[PDB]
Amino acid sequence: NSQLTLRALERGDLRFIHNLNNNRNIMSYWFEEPYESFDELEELYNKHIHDNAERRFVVEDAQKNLIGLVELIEINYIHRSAEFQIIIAPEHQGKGFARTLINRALDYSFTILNLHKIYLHVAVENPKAVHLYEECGFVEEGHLVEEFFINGRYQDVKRMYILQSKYLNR
Amino acid sequence: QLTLRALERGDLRFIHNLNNNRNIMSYWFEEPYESFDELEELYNKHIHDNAERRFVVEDAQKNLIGLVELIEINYIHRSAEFQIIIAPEHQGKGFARTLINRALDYSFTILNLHKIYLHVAVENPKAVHLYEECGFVEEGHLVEEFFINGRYQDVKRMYILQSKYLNR
Amino acid sequence: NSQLTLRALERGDLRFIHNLNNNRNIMSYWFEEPYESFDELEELYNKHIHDNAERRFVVEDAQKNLIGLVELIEINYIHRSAEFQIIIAPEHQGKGFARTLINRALDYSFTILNLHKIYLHVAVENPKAVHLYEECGFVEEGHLVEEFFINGRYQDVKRMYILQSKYLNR
Amino acid sequence: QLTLRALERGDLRFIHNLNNNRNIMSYWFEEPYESFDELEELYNKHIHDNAERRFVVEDAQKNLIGLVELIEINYIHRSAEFQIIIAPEHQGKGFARTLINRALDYSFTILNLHKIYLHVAVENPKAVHLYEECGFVEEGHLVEEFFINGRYQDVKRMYILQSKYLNR
Amino acid sequence: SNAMNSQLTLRALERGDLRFIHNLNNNRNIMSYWFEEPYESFDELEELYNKHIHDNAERRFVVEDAQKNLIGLVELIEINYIHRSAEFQIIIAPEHQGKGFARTLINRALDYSFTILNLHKIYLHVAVENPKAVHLYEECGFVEEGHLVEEFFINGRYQDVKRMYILQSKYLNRSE
Amino acid sequence: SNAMNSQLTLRALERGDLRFIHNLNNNRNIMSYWFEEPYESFDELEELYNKHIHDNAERRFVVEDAQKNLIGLVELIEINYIHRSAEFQIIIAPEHQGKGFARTLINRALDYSFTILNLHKIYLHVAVENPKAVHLYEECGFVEEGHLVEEFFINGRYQDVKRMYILQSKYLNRSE
Amino acid sequence: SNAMNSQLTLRALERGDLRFIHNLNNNRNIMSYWFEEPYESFDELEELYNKHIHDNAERRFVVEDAQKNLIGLVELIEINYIHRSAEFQIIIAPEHQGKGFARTLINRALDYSFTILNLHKIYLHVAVENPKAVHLYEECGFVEEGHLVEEFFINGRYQDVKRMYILQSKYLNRSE
Amino acid sequence: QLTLRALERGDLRFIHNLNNNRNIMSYWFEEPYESFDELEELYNKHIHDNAERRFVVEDAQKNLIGLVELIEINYIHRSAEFQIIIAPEHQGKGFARTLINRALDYSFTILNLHKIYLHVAVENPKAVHLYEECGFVEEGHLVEEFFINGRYQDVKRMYILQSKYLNR
Amino acid sequence: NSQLTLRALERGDLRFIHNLNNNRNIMSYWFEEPYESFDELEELYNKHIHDNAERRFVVEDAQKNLIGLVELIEINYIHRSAEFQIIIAPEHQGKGFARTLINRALDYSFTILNLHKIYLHVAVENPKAVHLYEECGFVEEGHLVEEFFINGRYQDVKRMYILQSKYLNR
Amino acid sequence: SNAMNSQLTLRALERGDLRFIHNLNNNRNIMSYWFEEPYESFDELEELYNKHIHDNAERRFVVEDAQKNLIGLVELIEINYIHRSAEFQIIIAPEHQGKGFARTLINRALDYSFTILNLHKIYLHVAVENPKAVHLYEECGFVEEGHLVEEFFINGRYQDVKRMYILQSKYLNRSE
Amino acid sequence: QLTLRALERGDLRFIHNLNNNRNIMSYWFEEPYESFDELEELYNKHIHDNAERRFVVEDAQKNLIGLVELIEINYIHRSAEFQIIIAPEHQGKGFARTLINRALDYSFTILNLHKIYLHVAVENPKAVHLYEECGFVEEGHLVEEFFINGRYQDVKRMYILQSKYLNR
Repeated sequence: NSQLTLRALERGDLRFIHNLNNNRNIMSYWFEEPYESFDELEELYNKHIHDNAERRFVVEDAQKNLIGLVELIEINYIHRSAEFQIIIAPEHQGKGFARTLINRALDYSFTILNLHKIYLHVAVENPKAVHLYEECGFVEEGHLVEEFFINGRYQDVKRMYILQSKYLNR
Repeated sequence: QLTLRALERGDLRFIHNLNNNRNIMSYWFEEPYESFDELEELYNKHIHDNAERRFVVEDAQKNLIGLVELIEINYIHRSAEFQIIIAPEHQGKGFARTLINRALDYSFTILNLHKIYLHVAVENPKAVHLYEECGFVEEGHLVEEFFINGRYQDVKRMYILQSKYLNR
Repeated sequence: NSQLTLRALERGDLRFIHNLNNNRNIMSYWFEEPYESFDELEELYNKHIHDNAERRFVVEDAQKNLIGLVELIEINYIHRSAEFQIIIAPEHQGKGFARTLINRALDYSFTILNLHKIYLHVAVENPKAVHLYEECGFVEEGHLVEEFFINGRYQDVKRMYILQSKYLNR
Repeated sequence: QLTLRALERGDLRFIHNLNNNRNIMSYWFEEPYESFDELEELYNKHIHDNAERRFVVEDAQKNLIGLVELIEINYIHRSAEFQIIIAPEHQGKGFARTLINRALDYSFTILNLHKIYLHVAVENPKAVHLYEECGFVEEGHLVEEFFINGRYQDVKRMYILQSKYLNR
Repeated sequence: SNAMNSQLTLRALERGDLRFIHNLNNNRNIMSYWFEEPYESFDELEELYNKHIHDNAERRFVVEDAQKNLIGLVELIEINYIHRSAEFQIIIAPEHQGKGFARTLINRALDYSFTILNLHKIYLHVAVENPKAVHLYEECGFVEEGHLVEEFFINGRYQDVKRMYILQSKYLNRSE
Repeated sequence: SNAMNSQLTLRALERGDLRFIHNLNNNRNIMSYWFEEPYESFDELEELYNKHIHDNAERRFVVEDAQKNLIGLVELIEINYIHRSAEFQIIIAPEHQGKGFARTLINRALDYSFTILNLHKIYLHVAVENPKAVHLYEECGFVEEGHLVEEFFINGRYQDVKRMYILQSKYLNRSE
Repeated sequence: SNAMNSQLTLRALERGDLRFIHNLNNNRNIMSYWFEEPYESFDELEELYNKHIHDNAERRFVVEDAQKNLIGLVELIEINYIHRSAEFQIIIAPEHQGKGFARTLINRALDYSFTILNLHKIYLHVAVENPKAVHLYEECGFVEEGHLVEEFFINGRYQDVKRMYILQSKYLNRSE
Repeated sequence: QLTLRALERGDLRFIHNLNNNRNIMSYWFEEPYESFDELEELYNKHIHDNAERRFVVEDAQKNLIGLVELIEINYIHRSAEFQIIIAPEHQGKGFARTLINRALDYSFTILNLHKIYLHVAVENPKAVHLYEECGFVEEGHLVEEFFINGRYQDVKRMYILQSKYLNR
Repeated sequence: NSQLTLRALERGDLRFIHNLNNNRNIMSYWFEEPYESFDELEELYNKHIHDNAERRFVVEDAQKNLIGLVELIEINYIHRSAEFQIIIAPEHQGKGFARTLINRALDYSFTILNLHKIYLHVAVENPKAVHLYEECGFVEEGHLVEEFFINGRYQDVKRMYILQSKYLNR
Repeated sequence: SNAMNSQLTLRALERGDLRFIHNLNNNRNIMSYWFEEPYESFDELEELYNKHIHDNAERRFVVEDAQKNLIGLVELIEINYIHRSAEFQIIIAPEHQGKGFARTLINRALDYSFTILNLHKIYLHVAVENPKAVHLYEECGFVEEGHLVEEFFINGRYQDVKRMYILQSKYLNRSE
Repeated sequence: QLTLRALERGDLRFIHNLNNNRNIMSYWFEEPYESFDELEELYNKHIHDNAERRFVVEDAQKNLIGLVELIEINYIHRSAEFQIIIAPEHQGKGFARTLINRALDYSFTILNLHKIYLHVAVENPKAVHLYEECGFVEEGHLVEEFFINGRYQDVKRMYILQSKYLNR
């Protein structure tokens, strides 16, 4: 876990991202459609190079294998909030890495970006993920009813948050 | 008596004036005191943006009463965020329920949406209660979500579904 | 009726069109949303100036009052087909003008554009319009089930057609 | 065994080859013999077009089997047109029903659409019958709709609704 | 009268003439003489006019009287400077149609073609069902070189046209 | 042999074919059949090709054998979708000239014109001094509709050309 | 009077205010307070204004009375949203200089900075030779954090400036 | 009395009118009947072109009398081509010699040129003689150089050097 | 001589042209400065790709060695005239090739472009070139006085011409 | 050793150095010295580099040894040519950190500023929690002119910085 | 042996290296340490600029020896500024006089200029003397013209005319 590192997404990482963004199971966790041509991915990457409202990271191990991704999006200049999102590549799921990645994202948010609040959304049908986020200090602030159409029906999600003061006072 | 219609370029001075009232802008969690030229250039940028519908409200004499907007319209999840402003001089005249219902009608009978949601400060209980009367229910109590008037404030997230609106 | 004329849509006519395109009742006949800023209307007009796949007409009386509009859209280079659509302004509805406008559109289609087939769509809940189109020589070729979401539910439409040979052999 | 995936630039030579078979292109009522550069530049133009989803079909060895597309996707009416091609060398291997069902699954379980429709020549009764087995029903018999192989031909328009597919 | 005809003068089409052109190009009867669809928005007309200002393959002229009334238009299109040929086309303004000015407009166009632009061949197309025009072109020295079968769809049917021509040598030279 | 002719297939021209086209367009003999100047840099060719990729008024096809050898080119230009007419033009690659494939290339072009693009009339121009081509077009059902006098300057003098045509009705219909 | 001061309101600068700004930016005396050269064509001003309409790193406000007379301008520049700091600058319109409105304009700017934009630190620069301004900023809660030596060339010599600051905590919190 | 000054946009209608006189345009071997918009767009294109100086001639009442131009100015060879037009209503008033000399003065005393040349039809001997009086001499008799009024015509090329003009 | 061919200039020929255009002796025959970067040459080539007023040719032998260049410039749409210019590469000068190249240029002018008149300029201090042009049918029509500054003084040139009728009537 | 220090030379940053810069700008420890966020894609870096090639308000230099190993970077930003001031910033490459080259890099930057660019004042910012750097700058003749309170958010808290300066007169002149 | 030729893109690394020698750049009063990319983009910007001619000097083996430039060429006044650099490793080999004379030859026999001038520091008397040997004479002693190496320095402005060079 101490060997896992976050770094900025680069153009050379996009084939890795393309595999994730076309995976039905993975994209269901992001409430997203699993369809994205390499050209859509790359042109959107190009469009957002200078966009200050997001930070997209890839996660690598000590051997520079790509493990997953973490992103902070909708970063707000006044309210000092952002949304957190995470993917672990299928081959690295279930290795106990997620806690470390969540903590690295919170460290970045609260010690580098000087944010006040990080929030996330997670399906109520993924209670193991809800419980992992709770272990990391997130607390439920909403239960959003039929928010997303995911796999053939409308599904509910928890909205969960953590504040800078709680994180820095651990 | 009151009509809803698409926002037009000639309505921008009305919007700009509302944007120089910090109390009104705080209801939308939007930063007040935007330049007329920022407002106009954003209007230009979003002419063809299918993810929003911005309306003005007029009376029979063409006086501008207020604004109603559906934003962040997502056509897979079939959801949108609703917001409304009534100009200070027209507040307390009993217009709001009708306008809220007309916005929901547009959402559910024209755009074929599934869910409309809104955010309202917990320190505005009169507004919470009006939205409840219109069929909205609380689904979140968002902690320290917005910095408004010198402190972080909590907001309710409230929603209504197409099925509830149509009585299904 | 002999005093009604078709001409090409011009920029100076766009305020007339704007009134029609924001009218809920009128736009329901076109299966369309009644929302269009003047800027959306005008920028789309600009975009399609040289588009050979459509012809948009306004209808005027002898005094140059704007009566309505007729359009031929989706004009196809190989199949020689197009879709017909019509609006009569509220103040001129119910004056018996529609037959004349339909006939002028068919004349243009079959004697000027050298098209083979004109088709249209009309809601099954508008039987008076179905009957008018039948009087003008259109015949039903489809009953499209729940094709359009119009005023709170999915509605069925007739697809109706007429061929060049039938029109020119009257 | 067979997978559906988004069309990519590397797949364009496969599409181009299919486009030089007039019999295959006639099933789509599309003009054959398009230049590779027209095909590529159209692909480029539509990268961000939300009104289509173009898929290729591959086997486990990454051989390209065919194409499946959802076009004219309308997110108010919630409808789209479906089309499928199986390459001549893979036709008659029993793939088609599965691919049709996977396209309907995508339409109804991911895109949240209400209606899928298609067009098929009346002189292709085997195809009509396959679509009927998959739950499509005729809603039109379009007279002299398309000029194909030297004459005007009639086509069936066929449809299936989300409710029928999900068994509602 | 030749005294009146002699007062008709050539100048190029300019932007301020486009409302006049727009009227002609949306007139079914007039555009039938050009085998053209009678539909053109002012914006299509103007944008095409702008695009072709510097195009050396065409010339668009108006003919005006001494009071600057626009009597008609004469144009050369498809000008080729190796073959030295061009297609001629003419419209008379509705108010001046049927007054006997046509020969003068044609004369101005042929004089320009053969004495100024130094072309070798001018050709034209004219419907077989428009004998008045055929006969005028014959008077001007044009001769039939083709009878094009079902060339154009006009008013609900395919129609035949004559292709007619005149050469610079015939125009300029004395043969007696 | 019809067995060999039947193996010739159509596809559109693409960018990778342009070195082949460049050779044809700089060949004096070949370009004389097209009444064209035999001068075109690769850059002029390529830029014009790019400009017209999406132009619906033309079609450019190559005809290839089973081994993908390029046998020739057939094109439609000036396609008009009201009159439903186009001009046809053909080149056979130098290595395949004089082998009797021309009829097959013409057949592929007419089949495409009349069974796929749904045109009404195909016409062409051919020099009167090129009787081999005139006679081939006659065999294919083309008929003379014009004899254009001194139409083109070719090899130091003005030359006459036939305009020839065929209609979709004649091509598609049985008359016996 | 506080009754009059309370009627002063904030709005953003817009294009129609630029003639007012042009007068200020070409006034030697006024621009000396900003350590700036007093030269700016209307075209430079307008083009820079256009360029920065959407720039989130600055805010330009005018303060107006109830009759919409422009009393002055307050701006934030170099806004940084990690450090949550910005530089403050102020001009009073010549007609309203010396009337005691300055504190009100500063109050509007600090209220906006700390209650709306949620900044942590506002800082400013003021010449040591401008004690009237130093003293006003001290009354508003600003404190010196630097004495910058020969920072700016103003009127023929290098001059020293104070850097002064106030924090959001001091502004918002009660300490008694 | 007469002044030479730079051509300006407001003078373009005067030039356009002269361009619709074929006799006047033939003196310059320029094609007559150019559109006003071609003339204006060419004027725009050449605003910064250092290879030409186009002048108009005005009287004391600001009536436009004519045009004088120096074109094809080459700053290595130090040569330029001269052309002059006097409007028909002002021809035969004795202006031309003075204007020619003023153009040569500009060429030799301001632009520091070495050689000015011109072309004149051999069938215009009165013009040839006027140029000779101004110091120009024939250096060529160009055979069938220009097609003018239905036939190829011969022209004289005539020149004067800076040394001759300054009397060196 | 029968083995020498003209073809259109191509981008791959530009290094050959660059050598010629930086040669003082060669450029003196063209009244030109011997200074042209490869980038100036190539950007001017690009600018004139579609310019119909010039035709630039390279001359090759049977082995595809580049021999020289011939150009027709200032080609005029009305007057049907053009200026001819020629360079033979230093290594191929004095082999008797010039006559053939001149004749190929006249053939192109008079049998392909349908021009009426070809003219040229040649320094009076190059009488051997004047005489070669006379042998090819050119005749003097001017003696231009101090026309060009060439190598430190103003030099005179002959202007010489040939007409289509004379060439085609040989 | 001064013999080794004397072999360090200045040149401008160029595009081929950007992979080196990318490593520095994504290093948390290094960017903390610059009060900067340690996140920059290669594309952001390169596009910003391109944009500023001709910007006269900055200079970006690398310092290299005799073998062309990159030892560090020295930059001037916010260069103002009326006030004649600029901000200085420095990074030593990770492989060369802690080897005693820093003074030499600073010397090269001050020599350039005062003997070549003809600036009057160079200033810098340095964390109060980075006394090693404060002490090096003092040795070089920089003096504190400010103690900026809670200026920057670094590693989870607001930190104070010194602003330090040196003038051209002090650098160039002998005072003994 | 030595040849002058136009600067080319492949020569830019040579120029860049000279630009990182402050002593060499001080002879031109140019700021040293320019980025390779600034140098290259300036080269691109000035490809068609007729106001300069930049040359490199090469030996028979194609080694780059130095640079010679004519800048600020004005074609009315017929003047230009001359500058020369010989690379340190080739200085003191007796090349300079020949190169200076070749630059003057180009100026006076090809470009047809009237005056060439240069600037040289008064503290470089050896260079002053070399230019005098080549026919240049002082026309100015410019006081504190340039800030070079920590102080303002005086420079001579020196010139030669076409007449003097050609012996007229």
